[PDB]
Amino acid sequence: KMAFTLADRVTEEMLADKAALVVEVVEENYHDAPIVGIAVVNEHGRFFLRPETALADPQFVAWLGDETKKKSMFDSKRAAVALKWKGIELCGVSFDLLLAAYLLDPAQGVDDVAAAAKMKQYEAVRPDEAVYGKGAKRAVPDEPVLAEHLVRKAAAIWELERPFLDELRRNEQDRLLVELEQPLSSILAEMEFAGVKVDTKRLEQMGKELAEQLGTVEQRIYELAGQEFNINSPKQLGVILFEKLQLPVLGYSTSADVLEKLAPYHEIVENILHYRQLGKLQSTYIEGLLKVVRPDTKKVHTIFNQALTQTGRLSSTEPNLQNIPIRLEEGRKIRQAFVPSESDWLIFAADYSQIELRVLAHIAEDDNLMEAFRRDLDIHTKTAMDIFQVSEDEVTPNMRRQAKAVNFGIVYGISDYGLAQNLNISRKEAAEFIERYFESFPGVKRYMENIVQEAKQKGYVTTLLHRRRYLPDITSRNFNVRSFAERMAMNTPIQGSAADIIKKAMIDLNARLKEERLQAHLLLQVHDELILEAPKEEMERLCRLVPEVMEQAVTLRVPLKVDYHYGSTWYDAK
DNA sequence: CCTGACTCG
DNA sequence: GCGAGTCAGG
Ligand SMILES: OC[C@H]1O[C@@](CO)(O[C@H]2O[C@H](CO)[C@@H](O)[C@H](O)[C@H]2O)[C@@H](O)[C@@H]1O
Ligand SMILES: OC[C@H]1O[C@@](CO)(O[C@H]2O[C@H](CO)[C@@H](O)[C@H](O)[C@H]2O)[C@@H](O)[C@@H]1O
Repeated sequence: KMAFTLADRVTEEMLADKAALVVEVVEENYHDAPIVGIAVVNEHGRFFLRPETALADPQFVAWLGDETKKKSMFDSKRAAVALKWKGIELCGVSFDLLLAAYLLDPAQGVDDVAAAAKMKQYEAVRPDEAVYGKGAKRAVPDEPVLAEHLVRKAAAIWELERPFLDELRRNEQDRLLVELEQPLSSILAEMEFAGVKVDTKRLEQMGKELAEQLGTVEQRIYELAGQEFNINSPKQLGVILFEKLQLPVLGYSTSADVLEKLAPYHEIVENILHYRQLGKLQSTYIEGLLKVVRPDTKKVHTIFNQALTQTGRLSSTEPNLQNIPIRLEEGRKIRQAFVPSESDWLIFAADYSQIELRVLAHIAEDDNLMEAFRRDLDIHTKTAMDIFQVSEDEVTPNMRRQAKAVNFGIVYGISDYGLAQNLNISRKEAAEFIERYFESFPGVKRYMENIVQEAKQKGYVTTLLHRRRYLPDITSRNFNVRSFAERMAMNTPIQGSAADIIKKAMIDLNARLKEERLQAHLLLQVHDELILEAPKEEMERLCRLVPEVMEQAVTLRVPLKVDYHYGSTWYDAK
């Protein structure tokens, strides 16, 4: 066993200006959740404190908020938010092991202290899952077992800080941790805690009108099929489409891509696609959303997973506010349900225009692509002009659409198969497009070749701010497995650098909002855009400040461009 | 608990 | 084709 003092009261030696701190929140969703225990490890020793006793002690609380008292933790955002819900401010977190491990190797999927420690051959700590269990069996163990687990985690963090910081320094990722990710952690904490206001009453009205339409398309489907069946059963649907109605096969696959091609054969296909759209808005964006709105404040408090994506992007859960409908008008209406939290306040949204491609232009130093952006040209029309060799005047809607698709392919790691599949054309033709694209953008071609070669030589690829991704399959003798890694080598520096940029913009924006003492604050981040809320009196100032700060986040060989809109609801901010 | 469907940048 | 999360079904 590990030695530790199971304290009954807080003592001075527990308030050293340097310590590994553990403020345990077992619940997955930490919003307004319980803190089941506390552990502190420092010069003087290892201690376990009960929350009701420590969070009531004015000295402990002052220590938690004393920024000069440095704390090392694992997932400090979790503790900070749980503490915000109790009116307690956590300050001075100088090292976060979860974020440190995430920068060192995102593929490891480090989600507990045990996994992080395993990276440095340290195993004197148990995986949280072995302690709390999971699912319907998850539970907080008795004090003895709980206290030892928390102390062991604190002791691990205490021991591992140095080794993790040393490696970060070698990787040139020390500043990435201390100046980007950790400060961002605190900003993400304020955003989650603030939450976003939902107009539940109008959301239930939409759910009512939706319920009526689904009933219509539903019965219309049973008619065209001359039989009732579970439309949501990919298995039952396959029977009705490929057996009863003899539709062509191009069990059974009824993916959206398949049905779009079957549409011309039978009227039922169109209806099944619409029914699926509406059915998705109903189950997820109506019923599912309402399930997570706080009844008392009518707010939803998302949780941004800051150490999950392989590219450095953020992810969002319970609910996922990074995938709210907008493409099809019927689903876009859902956004009229996200409103400001105060009367006379408005929603302000600012987004980078073509940041991936601008980053690509920068990194590849392609003359044509850099010139195009310097002229702030419509990138897809320009790409169409170059690959089809025609004047702007001769670009047809269909040419542009296809040049647009090629730009995606180039960004996601261009491949004969991938483009051909996306445009519903032959590979020989796709290779034809790609071929032409590289003729017009030789710089982009050189980069794709060089980055793949660099991935093979170094073993990984990096982003603008030194985030990295290891690509061991880049040397596989299996074509498919190797090709996956190659695309990643091409795409990660693009998607990854775009992530670094917007993360820094969030940090710069917040320092500016505070300098100006503006009431405006961040609500969400959707990969290449920032959503804020502020009194209407601050709109004119934000119109100049937000774009400015986002455009000046970093300096590239091409300018960064930001569009913005504001309105009464998220929907109107367009 | 795992597909196969949908949603987003 | 790159990166994500949620839900009804089986
Ligand atoms: O607190 C977020 C942080 O925790 C991890 C690991 O514990 O994920 C946990 O919390 C998420 C938000 O509720 C869940 O989606 C996830 O299933 C749960 O393990 C990290 O991945 C994350 O950075
Ligand atoms: O009780 C409803 C009953 O309807 C079936 C078809 O007869 O399913 C329809 O309605 C469901 C919603 O209640 C949808 O999920 C399903 O997609 C639609 O076909 C039966 O499965 C169900 O028992």
